Amino acid sequence: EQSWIPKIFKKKTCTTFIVTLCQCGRPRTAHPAVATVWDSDAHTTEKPTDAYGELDFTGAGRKHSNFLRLSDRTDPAAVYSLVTRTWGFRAPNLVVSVLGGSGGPVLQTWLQDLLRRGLVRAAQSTGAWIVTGGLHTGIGRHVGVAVRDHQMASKVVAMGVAPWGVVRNRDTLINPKGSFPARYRWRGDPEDGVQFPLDYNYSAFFLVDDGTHGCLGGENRFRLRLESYISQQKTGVGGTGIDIPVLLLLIDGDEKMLTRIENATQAQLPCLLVAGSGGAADCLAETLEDTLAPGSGGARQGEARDRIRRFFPKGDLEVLQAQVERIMTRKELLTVYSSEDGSEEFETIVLKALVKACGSSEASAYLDELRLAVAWNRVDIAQSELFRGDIQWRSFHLEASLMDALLNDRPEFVRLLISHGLSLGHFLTPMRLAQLYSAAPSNSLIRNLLDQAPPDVGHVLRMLLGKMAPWSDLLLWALLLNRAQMAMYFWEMGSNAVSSALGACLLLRVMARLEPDAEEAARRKDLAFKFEGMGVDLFGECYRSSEVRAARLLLRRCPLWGDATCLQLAMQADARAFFAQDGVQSLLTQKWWGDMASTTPIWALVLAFFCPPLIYTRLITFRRCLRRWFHFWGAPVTIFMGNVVSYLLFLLLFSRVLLVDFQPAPPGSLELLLYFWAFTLLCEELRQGLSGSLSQRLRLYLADSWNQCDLVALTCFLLGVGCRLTPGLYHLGRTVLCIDFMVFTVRLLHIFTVNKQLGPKIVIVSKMMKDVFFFLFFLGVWLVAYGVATEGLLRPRDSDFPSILRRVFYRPYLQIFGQIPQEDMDVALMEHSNCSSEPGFWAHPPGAQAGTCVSQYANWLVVLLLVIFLLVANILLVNLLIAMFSYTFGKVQGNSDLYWKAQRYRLIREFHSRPALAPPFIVISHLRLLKEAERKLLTWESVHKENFLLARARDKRESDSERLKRTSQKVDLALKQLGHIREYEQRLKVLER
Ligand SMILES: [Ca+2]
Ligand SMILES: [Ca+2]
Repeated sequence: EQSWIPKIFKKKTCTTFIVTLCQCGRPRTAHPAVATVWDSDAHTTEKPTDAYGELDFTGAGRKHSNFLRLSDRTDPAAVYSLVTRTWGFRAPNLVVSVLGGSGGPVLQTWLQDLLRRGLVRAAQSTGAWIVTGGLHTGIGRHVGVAVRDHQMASKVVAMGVAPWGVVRNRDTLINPKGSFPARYRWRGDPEDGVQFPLDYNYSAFFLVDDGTHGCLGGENRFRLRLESYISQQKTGVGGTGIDIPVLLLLIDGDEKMLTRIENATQAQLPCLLVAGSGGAADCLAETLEDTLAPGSGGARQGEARDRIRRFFPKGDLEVLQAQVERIMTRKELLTVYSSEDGSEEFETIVLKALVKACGSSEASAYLDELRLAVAWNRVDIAQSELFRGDIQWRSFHLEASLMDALLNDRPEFVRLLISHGLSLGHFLTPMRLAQLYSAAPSNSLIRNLLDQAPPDVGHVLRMLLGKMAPWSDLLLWALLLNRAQMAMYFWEMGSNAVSSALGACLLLRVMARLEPDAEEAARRKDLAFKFEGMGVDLFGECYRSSEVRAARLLLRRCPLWGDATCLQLAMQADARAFFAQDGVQSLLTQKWWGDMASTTPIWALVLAFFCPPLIYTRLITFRRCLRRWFHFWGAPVTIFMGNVVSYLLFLLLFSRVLLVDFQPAPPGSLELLLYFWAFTLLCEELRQGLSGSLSQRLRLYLADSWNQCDLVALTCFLLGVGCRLTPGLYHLGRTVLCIDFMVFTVRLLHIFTVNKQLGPKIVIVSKMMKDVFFFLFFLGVWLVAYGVATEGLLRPRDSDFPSILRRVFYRPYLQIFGQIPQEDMDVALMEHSNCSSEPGFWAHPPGAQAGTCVSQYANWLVVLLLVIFLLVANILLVNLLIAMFSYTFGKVQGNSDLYWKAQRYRLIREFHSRPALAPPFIVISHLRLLKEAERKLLTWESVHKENFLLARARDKRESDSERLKRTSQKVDLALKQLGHIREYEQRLKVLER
């Protein structure tokens, strides 16, 4: 699989001998028989490489480390092609060449923290490369341990170049046919100062061969050539890609490092220097700090720095000064990274260095910098540098960046790119949308839905909602992928803003209910709440602007979201806060009163209902006569009042029949009328269920508690009729009909839900069930204990299971409500008599169900138990229940009010489609049963949304915190200008004298 590797690469040997010890490092005794000044290329022999393979470090590791030995005189193009194609390494978006000596086995804690936190994280984020020394020493060791720490805390392709000869255990790497299995003794016990082990954190190794036993600086030429070639290469895909930025990071160093950085600046490579690193690196930082310092008093400052910031050797020599001057001749390329007391953030510094290194008006040269800015989450640097207006951009130049920002969840970046005159409509294509949807994160819920379902999002939406403009598509994609800021921005640019917000809330809630992550669902619910709040604010502003237009058209309309009104969307989403606002409540009241004025008094309505001619007077404010009659009798409130009156009459008839007319004889006229009335009620309930996708509407109808109560009442009535008509089940029928009448009477509580001050009371009463159950359980346990103890102590002689159960449960239960049979428990209140032959003394209670006679061995204990039971039950439990009720009532007032306001719409919709006749007469009604304006309204809504967003932005900018930020920036700019003025004044004073 590596046949061409020995052919396209070469290895260098010592060949000639140039002295007992050569400059080549190989002794004359072990020297080729072919044996002034040694020459790297003239005194060497080229041979095929015999050290390539994949290293597998013993112990922990990835079992994959491509190692290659190549001669110094090799074109970097072949090496780069080998890495990109044969080894499968992806084209890097960035190459960072960390350089320096870093004398000392350990480095500063702040420096190591900066390395690990900035460089490795940035490389992981952008998929960069880190090219360092391929040895376990100094900066190579530091970057290796930083990469290891980052890896174990989560990959990063951190390569390494090392000279051939300074590598320990080079004997095990030789296999001409391939070293794919390779064991390396990196943990070797012997230690030496000339050969170093290879780090186990590097993905690849390039062993530069120069025909020496091992030295330093022999890989510098190949390193620089590789960096320069990579700097002039595209990110794969041939010429369709963009250039690969290359940056050099220098930490400490020596004269060799100074020559390296000078050559790199000559080769037009951006460089980055860290302040505080040490010698040979802080010298450049101090020189940049001086900047255009005057020669007078600064000419000797160079020698001063060379003597204080560098070692005494070569400090007096001016060759170092010449190198410094050559470096400063091209100071534009390189920059200095201020420590800033451990900033641990240098992505902005890298972006600034890269943007200042190019210096070209063409936008093609800044594509790599824009991609790096998009990969990171900093937008101020990109806007200030790339989008300063000097660079002329284009839609096709920004399309790839927009795609990358969308895929990588960069909301500020997509906002900025769209803001810069980008045609979104022409940008979006079906293939791009398919890519966006395929960019789902791993095995997410949306990914599962896509797999179950060419995006084919219509099927997913139909299966989620029920199935009963690029901005909309982008909003749907963001909601499906759960991107909060993306969804917010897309909604801000939408057309049907209120409907979009309500549908977004519905979709987020229904997907959170379906999401098994148990943590992403919380974020979905939070985003749904945010969208609901935005919709509430927007609709409130629209209603305050024009009540009629908003209330009429904006809600009662069918958009393209689901072909359902906004009220229906809110009801499905259970957006209680949407119904809580005053505009929605006013619209609901207007619909509830129909064609009648919402200010019509209740007594006037009752008088009109009981006096039909009264509707043709000034009492009620709204052919003409028939129209008025149908308007009055079709209003939902009148339907509700008629239904209430009919239900009261039905209950009265039921009570009359059950109490008087219910006889074992065949049913009379009134009983038949009651049967017909119940049949009509059943027909009405069936109509409600069937017309409330048969299964979906049926289960929606069954979801209401009142509908369940009606169904169970009708079932009980049917069972009662069946038992009554049975020849031998009259009593059972009567009993079950009594229970059914109780259920029908309990059904009457639905009336109070209409009243504004009573519905929340009903909701709170419904919520009191937890406290009720707790009290019931505690009371049941205490009753069981006390009853069993008292029954055991008394020892009544009845000993009958029904009587035992009575004396254990029923009597102590009645003792709670003041029914205390003292004469049945206290022996002192009952006469003594002989009843049983059992030993002891017995007394005869006067009660009928208290037993024939009870024991009187320890009756003071019975009295004490009675006292304790009375205390506990009648005081402690009752007061605890009262306290719990008070606490619950105080706690859930607002939630109950919101729930009532939400269900008010459901009630109004239920009574909007009910037949206009009463249930007794509903049989005949059942038998009879069986553009420019839209665009103007949307423009008005969009204008109001824009005004709301502008007002919110103005409020945010006018806040105290933002004002403090702005004044701090102003003070900083003033200080900078004052420093410039001080320098100018000093220069002018120097020149004048
Ligand atoms: Ca560039
Ligand atoms: Ca019903």
